Amino acid sequence: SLALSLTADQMVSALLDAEPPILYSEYSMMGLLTNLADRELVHMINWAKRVPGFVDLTSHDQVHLLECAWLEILMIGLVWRSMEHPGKLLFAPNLLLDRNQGKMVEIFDMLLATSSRFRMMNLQGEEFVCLKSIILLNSGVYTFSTLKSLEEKDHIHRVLDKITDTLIHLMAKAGLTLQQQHQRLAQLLLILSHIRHMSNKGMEHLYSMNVVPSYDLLLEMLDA
Amino acid sequence: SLALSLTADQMVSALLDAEPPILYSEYDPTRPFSEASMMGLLTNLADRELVHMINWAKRVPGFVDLTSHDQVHLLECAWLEILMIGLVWRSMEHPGKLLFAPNLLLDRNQGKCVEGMVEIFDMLLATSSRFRMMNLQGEEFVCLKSIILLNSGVYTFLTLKSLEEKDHIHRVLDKITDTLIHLMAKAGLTLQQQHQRLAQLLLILSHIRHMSNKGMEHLYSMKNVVPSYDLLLEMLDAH
Ligand SMILES: COc1ccc2c(c1)CCCN2S(=O)(=O)[C@@H]1C[C@@H]2O[C@H]1C(c1ccc(O)cc1)=C2c1ccc(O)cc1
Repeated sequence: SLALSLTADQMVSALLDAEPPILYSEYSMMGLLTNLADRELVHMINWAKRVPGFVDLTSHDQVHLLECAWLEILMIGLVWRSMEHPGKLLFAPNLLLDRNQGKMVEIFDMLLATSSRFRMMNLQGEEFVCLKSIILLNSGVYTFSTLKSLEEKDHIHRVLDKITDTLIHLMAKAGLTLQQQHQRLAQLLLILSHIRHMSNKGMEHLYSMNVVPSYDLLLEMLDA
Repeated sequence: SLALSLTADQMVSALLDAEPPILYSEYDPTRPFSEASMMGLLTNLADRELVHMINWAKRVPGFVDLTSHDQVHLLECAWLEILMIGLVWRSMEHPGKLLFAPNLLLDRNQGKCVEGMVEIFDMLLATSSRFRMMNLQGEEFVCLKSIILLNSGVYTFLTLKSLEEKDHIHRVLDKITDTLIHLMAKAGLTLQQQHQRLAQLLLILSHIRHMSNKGMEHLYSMKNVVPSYDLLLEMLDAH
């Protein structure tokens, strides 16, 4: 597998060069966020096709992973943009909202606590792209009966190992001791639990409040 | 604060001794089940397990350093995930089956007489397949279940006292990471393997969190089953 022969720095370079652009709101917030997320989705697809190992998977498996990950990925992008703005969520450069204005207030607070935790930890951009790759490959991997699917799962897990190794390398380069490398790895992956939880809450708050991209839509966008 | 002084070997031992008992389900169930009666057995088992889960939590190194309010907050956020990982562990040796209790072993086809539950089944069965394929060790299971207790609710805290406890929580989590790695090293794993397995284990926790969210919808919708703040409170003060 082409993904599996990459070094850490080559993996990090691939992800960095695949990063989607920071988009702008075009001006009711729900409409502004819906429009913004819809335009963000088109870039997420094309970024995902550039995650090493992702296009080795079958188209069906690619859609399943994107189905499961799409909101976690939008959310981690949001908390990364809002990192250097304590107390505010940087939805877009022209749409920077705070708690009162933001609210739906429960979701808002959890996002602010995620951003603050990333500020606390001095999360680096090279680490962020790795984390967002892990979300793409991990979130749907436990919910795919055949020998093809067994291979696909095995492939995903070996690419996930390659990203783990990449993360460890980045920390070792920054001088962290081995004890500090394992600890910080754990800290990063434990926040991914919180993101899933925020994604699930956002989903159910969407229901109580169509806008979720369908399996067929994702497959159309992936295949075109 | 004795908690952060422990070595890895004494962390394992502390958690192993803290493991709660395996309870039996209600012995006289009419079968086949209906939706109602199955829920009745499961709710009843979960309500009895919850009592023992409190006693275990108070023996997790560092848990009782927290204020009582924050102990409850952590149990509120984690209680279903902990019931689930325990269920997943019990069922490792039973492919295609969930061992709720030694006398309540259920297949996938039984889960569907509860309306929405078969999907959760499907997900809990796959976690037990995963754990079996990684040959998840008991000592690793007790570390993971402790991480859930302290992690699931930490991101929703906090002011100085709050920042102190969140830092105390993360320093215990760091100490359970150190422990997991120590286990992997003595089992002989290369460092590369030690890190890859740690990651593998911690990413499964995100799935467990999904399943809990899934399940919790159901309990609230489609609520009195969920243990209240007062109920947890007070089980905690019964010291
Ligand atoms: C085959 O019928 C099912 C199966 C799953 C579900 C339902 C029916 C109803 C809809 C919700 N789900 S569920 O996912 O939320 C939850 C996880 C597990 O099953 C449920 C359950 C439980 C049931 C009643 C409660 O009062 C408390 C918890 C579970 C449990 C109980 C004890 C354990 O020691 C470990 C896990």
